[PDB]
Amino acid sequence: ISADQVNQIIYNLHHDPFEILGCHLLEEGKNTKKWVVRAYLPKAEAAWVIRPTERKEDPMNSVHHPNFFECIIETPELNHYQLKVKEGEHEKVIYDPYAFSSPYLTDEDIYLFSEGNHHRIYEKLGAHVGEINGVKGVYFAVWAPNARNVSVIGDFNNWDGREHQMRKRNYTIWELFVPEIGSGTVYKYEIKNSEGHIYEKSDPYGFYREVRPNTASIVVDIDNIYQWHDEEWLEKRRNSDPLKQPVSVYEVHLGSWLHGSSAEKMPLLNGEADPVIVSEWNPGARFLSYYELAEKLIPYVKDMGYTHIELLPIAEHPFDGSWGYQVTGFYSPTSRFGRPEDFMYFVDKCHENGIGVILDWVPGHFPKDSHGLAYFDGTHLYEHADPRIGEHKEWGTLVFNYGRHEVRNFLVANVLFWFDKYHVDGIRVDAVASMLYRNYLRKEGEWIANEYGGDEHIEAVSFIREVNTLLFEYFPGILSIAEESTEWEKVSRPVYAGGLGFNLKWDMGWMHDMLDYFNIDPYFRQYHQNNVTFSMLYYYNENFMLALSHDEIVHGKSNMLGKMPGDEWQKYANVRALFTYMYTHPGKKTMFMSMEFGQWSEWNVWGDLEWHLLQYEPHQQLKQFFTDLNALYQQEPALYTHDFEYHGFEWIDCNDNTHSVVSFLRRSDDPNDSLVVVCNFTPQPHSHYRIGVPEAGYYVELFNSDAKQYGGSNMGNLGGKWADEWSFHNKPYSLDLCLPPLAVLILKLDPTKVP
Ligand SMILES: [Mg+2]
Ligand SMILES: [Mg+2]
Ligand SMILES: [Mg+2]
Ligand SMILES: [Mg+2]
Repeated sequence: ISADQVNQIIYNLHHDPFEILGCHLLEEGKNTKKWVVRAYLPKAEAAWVIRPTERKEDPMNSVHHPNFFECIIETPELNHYQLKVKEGEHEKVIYDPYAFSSPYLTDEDIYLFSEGNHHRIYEKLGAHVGEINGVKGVYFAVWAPNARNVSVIGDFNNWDGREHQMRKRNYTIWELFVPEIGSGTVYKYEIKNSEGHIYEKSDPYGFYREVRPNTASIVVDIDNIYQWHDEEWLEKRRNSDPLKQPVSVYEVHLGSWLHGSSAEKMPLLNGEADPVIVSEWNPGARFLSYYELAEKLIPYVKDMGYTHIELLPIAEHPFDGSWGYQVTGFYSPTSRFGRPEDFMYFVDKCHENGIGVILDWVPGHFPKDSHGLAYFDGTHLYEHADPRIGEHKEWGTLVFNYGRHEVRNFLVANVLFWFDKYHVDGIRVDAVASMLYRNYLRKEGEWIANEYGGDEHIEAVSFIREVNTLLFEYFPGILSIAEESTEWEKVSRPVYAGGLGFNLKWDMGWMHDMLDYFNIDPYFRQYHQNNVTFSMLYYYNENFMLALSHDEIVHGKSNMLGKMPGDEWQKYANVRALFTYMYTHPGKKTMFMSMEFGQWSEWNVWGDLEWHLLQYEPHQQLKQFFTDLNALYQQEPALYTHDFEYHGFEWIDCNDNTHSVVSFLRRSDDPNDSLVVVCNFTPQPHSHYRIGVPEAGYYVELFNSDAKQYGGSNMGNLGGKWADEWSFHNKPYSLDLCLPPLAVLILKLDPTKVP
């Protein structure tokens, strides 16, 4: 480029910067093309073009001005890239602001979508504020290849679409530009199918929606509603390996954590709205907004010391009682809690407080509601036509046709969407088996095998692998978590290694072993020592997340306290021993709201949590216990640096089944960070119990779950114990400990102590 052109950009004299900024074809070779990407990056000293899907990164060079950059790249197609931008000591990674010079679908957009590879399709499908022919308005576009006609109906035309009939492009996508409307416009698509039947659909790519049970889509000016402040968070995330960090998740259902009064408006970020009543049977209660949740949940979690919040599905869903697992508005956060910018505020505030956000994401099915994706254009469009693979009859829902390009694209781009537009730090997928198996919950003679005669759902495996490949290329540093309940192999291993590409898997076997164990009367736990120890036998086959989830405290299973045998004191003690063991056992941690304060009743999605319990000392003390335990977890490297390496764990002794005692080491990079963990899973205290340790010296009693401030009996080692030179458990030194009842100790060598 010329200095004249550069200067015109620098000084805002250029008539259209899209002519020179962004990606432009310079020439075509025999088997490749030569492209330039240009960027004007005021205050940046350096920049690079990342091609994450090719695993390439090319420096940009300043050209004529220190803040004007160019990068020449040869490759057959330059569809997917990001800019890395360095300003002083800080780097950010963004999409190119000059990527898309028009709001309408280009030939190239249509080609990539038709192949399944348009990773940013949601910039053009749906409803977008823009300008065509010189006039500002909204561009609508919708995939409905078999429809006879489609019209846009909404507030602007009194729900009569005759003068807003769309135009069909390339036999597949309908479009329309409507002048002089903007964000806030309420609309649907009116479709006529090949039989001539006329019906109404919400926008599959809609960014916002009326409050259930209303279903109109609402236009959002999604890039001009919120100013983020989380660049430093995002930079640390991208440059870190979350597998080597503390990850302690507080699982939350946003509709049911805390409710407000329906006698007042719902406050929003700089605004308000009408209250959303929780149910017709509890009409004095309303949901809190994303904004109020940012003001209340976030400092709560921060104070408790969790590293992450995991949300039950916040995608738009018509029925509260599905908990969010039956989604019909995949591209919009639910309007129960306010607007898209209110949820952006929530995430930005989590990041400001050093808390990550993991979203339960639901690609496995969708319900039949007529506003939603079902039978979209008068054919089986999103769902497979064959009910043997396209319906989950036991659930009454429909299964996406994962092999169909535009359906695959809807979902792949959907996952990306939440990381792009809402800056989230991870996803979790529930019931991954539901996708992986062609015979899932199907009787003999009611499913068919794959092309090789197996039960593997080939198209769904390919889709999962593509999601996880892309996610980690575009957003390194994220968490992709699976619950898979059939022992499918290599769930949490890279795709190149034959895995599904998740980085964590819930240890459901561990969860069952633990809860089943602790439910047993302590005298009988001697017959079930194997529940304590078995999960370490397969542990190194996956990267495990130790999750005690919402699913375990509903449907007659009781809340945690109620699972435990004995009198009130011992129920509390069992809870503290179990969770101390969980936090010291190898693997990342997840627990669900209400577990941290000892709610007695089961989780009820229709009400809120029993916060009044926190007026009473025993619930206060258990909440303090969790607060201290999360703090300890973040402060002790041996609890998180080597979760997934042999080095990080070794049993000291696990044979004393008749006393339900086990002990083990955790380690990290510094030998002086090693920890000695001792568990006593009966109420019998032990005044002298010998445990082998690896070094001489004084072992501080770093944590003790029977401490009085946690509700315990305050038994223990009064600070710590000097090791004896007395061989034990095949170790040269040993501690003569007092073991409190129904409790776990963590001890740590203080190599500087005075003898
Ligand atoms: Mg009409
Ligand atoms: Mg399940
Ligand atoms: Mg058993
Ligand atoms: Mg309540």
